[PDB]
Amino acid sequence: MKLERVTVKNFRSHSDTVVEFKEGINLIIGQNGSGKSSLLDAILVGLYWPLRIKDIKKDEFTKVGARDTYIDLIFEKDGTKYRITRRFLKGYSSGEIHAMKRLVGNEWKHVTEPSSKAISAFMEKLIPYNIFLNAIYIRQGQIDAILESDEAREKVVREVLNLDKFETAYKKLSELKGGSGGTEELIEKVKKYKALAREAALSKIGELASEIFAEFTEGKYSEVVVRAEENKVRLFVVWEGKERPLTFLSGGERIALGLAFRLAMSLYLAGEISLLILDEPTPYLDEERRRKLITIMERYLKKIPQVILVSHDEELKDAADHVIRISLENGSSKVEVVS
Amino acid sequence: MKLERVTVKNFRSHSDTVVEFKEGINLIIGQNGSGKSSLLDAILVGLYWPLRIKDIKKDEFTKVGARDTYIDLIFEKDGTKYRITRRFLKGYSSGEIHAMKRLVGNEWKHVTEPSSKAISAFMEKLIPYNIFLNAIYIRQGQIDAILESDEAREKVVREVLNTEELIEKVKKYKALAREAALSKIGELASEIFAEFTEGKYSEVVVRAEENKVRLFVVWEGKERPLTFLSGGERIALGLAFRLAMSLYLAGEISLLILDEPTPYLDEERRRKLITIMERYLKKIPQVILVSHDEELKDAADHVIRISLENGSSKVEVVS
Ligand SMILES: Nc1ncnc2c1ncn2[C@@H]1O[C@H](COP(=O)(O)OP(=O)(O)NP(=O)(O)O)[C@@H](O)[C@H]1O
Ligand SMILES: Nc1ncnc2c1ncn2[C@@H]1O[C@H](COP(=O)(O)OP(=O)(O)NP(=O)(O)O)[C@@H](O)[C@H]1O
Ligand SMILES: [Mg+2]
Ligand SMILES: [Mg+2]
Repeated sequence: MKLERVTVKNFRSHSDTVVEFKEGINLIIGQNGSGKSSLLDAILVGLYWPLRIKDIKKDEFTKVGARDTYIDLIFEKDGTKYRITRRFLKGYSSGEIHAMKRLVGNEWKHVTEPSSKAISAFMEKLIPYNIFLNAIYIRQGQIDAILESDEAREKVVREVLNLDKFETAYKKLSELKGGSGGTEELIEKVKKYKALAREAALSKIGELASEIFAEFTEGKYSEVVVRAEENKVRLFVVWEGKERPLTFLSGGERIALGLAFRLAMSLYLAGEISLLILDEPTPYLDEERRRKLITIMERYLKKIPQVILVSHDEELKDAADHVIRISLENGSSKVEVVS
Repeated sequence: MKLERVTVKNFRSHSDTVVEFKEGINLIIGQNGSGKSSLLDAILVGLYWPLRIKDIKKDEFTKVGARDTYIDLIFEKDGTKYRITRRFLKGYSSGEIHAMKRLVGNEWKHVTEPSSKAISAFMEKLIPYNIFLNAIYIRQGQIDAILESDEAREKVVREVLNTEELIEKVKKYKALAREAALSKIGELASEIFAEFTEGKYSEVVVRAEENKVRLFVVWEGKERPLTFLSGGERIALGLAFRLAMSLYLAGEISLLILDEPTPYLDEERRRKLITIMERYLKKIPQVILVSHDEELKDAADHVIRISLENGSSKVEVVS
């Protein structure tokens, strides 16, 4: 998956903004209240409306003084370039218009009926909503969300592992029944092989998270243990040779672990999904940890085909591949392409 | 309320720590993983055990390698000096000792039966737990908690604030006292938030409605909902409202403990925080501030440094 162009009119601080995204680390740099998250949430609205997210509401997100909100997103997936267009009318949801098209040669052509329902169904088939919200787009303040519960984590992990190319093949063979030694034996074989493949994926996620978290904490925590048990995915950190629960960590260490785990999932998915969007990675991190973040950008974020990073921290500029500066001018966001 | 001395043995990273708190801004500076929040949570445990907070578990907070945890707190309230002492023994219960005493004449005297239940009951009457957690000690990550719920805000405020036709006039004075209290908090919050945001938001509106306390920010002359704010702005508003509440109660409570005020703040807002420490935090008789941000040392009255050496917190008194 690759975002190419985002056009936004009258969404929060954005009156008329166009952003071209590219390969590599795209950094959006801006002060508090400049329009960074507004841009990222417009992308989320563009892709997945209707949302049932409490802090995102149409009546609220229309720019003050305007009546009409417009979002136009162009992205690539599996070789096909897609375009989704949405228009919202403030306080009057009957002028609301939605469209999703694909690029056929030189022409944009409808890929489904121009309706929220049809577009939603199509998008869900392209990239499941739960995968996007919990493994691709990490909203401001949600870095440690995947640490807080054996509910959201188990679900996203299971759904992430479900993206494996052989998953549907496994499930099918599991359905046949001849009551024969051949059928039973084969289904048992498939079930075992699938379980081992998952365990390997989870081990690989644990390996990556361990390497990143050890780098982050200068070896203070020697491993991040990721263990599937029944309907749970357990997470531990190893300190002085033994597994400890996540409450062992400090507030800053928790952010560091969240980043480690997010990155590890994105790296495991670098081929299948290939996109990470991260909004303000520095909260609670001390000076040393922010420095390590730059190192981890160089060594890990560079290994994900497309990354969109948003921050107020100027020191991250040097580690990005493309820099866009956003600022608030006359009550409207202004976007400047630096790199 | 004033904190005087906290003594901690084998609590998280603390093998053996003593900290003396004083009047004014007490800043504890330390890196990630050094022992700052551990110290503050030990104070919470010391005062209000048993707690039913998910991330604070007796079986977990005993320092690794050790068996016995000890917390000893000295504090003043309403002119009386109190000492609470707790000893925990991991895995077991009946071996534990809890005591609370007051300075009568020369020596410490039990205020109640030396038991968790009796002490809990006494502490609740002296300083209700809900007031301590919601208005006095703001835990790491909780700065904006008070921004979340009209009804939750209502409860905190409610607790922190408190012939045949004579019943009609009773409700009148009550709603008037309430509205005046809210107006003052609003005024204080507005002043602080406006300074914090360089006048981007001209006012913070704190409005009484039945069962609720509504919160709005004024932008370009109109009230907007809290969702209008950016992430960093929300932190600044949380700080403004917390400070406003502490300032309103400076004569009754007089203590504020804040853990890591700088998350999500940009460089400009972090510099502004220092100005706000100088102008407002210093109006609160005792403040305990802990942070990894060295820049904050500027406006502190007393500075303590904490660092982790060979697996244990070490406290250094700088000033
Ligand atoms: N409906 C609206 N109309 C006009 N402006 C709005 C509207 N809603 C929100 N805003 C403003 O949009 C600004 C930017 O919000 P946001 O994009 O979340 O900030 P940010 O760049 O992500 N900064 P931060 O997270 O604090 O570092 C806010 O400061 C609001 O003042
Ligand atoms: N039972 C324990 N025994 C020994 N060490 C522990 C124990 N529990 C937690 N720790 C350690 O205590 C350290 C300090 O935690 P904490 O006091 O929360 O950090 P902090 O100083 O507040 N830093 P931060 O919030 O990240 O800026 C942690 O980093 C853990 O390694
Ligand atoms: Mg933001
Ligand atoms: Mg802390």
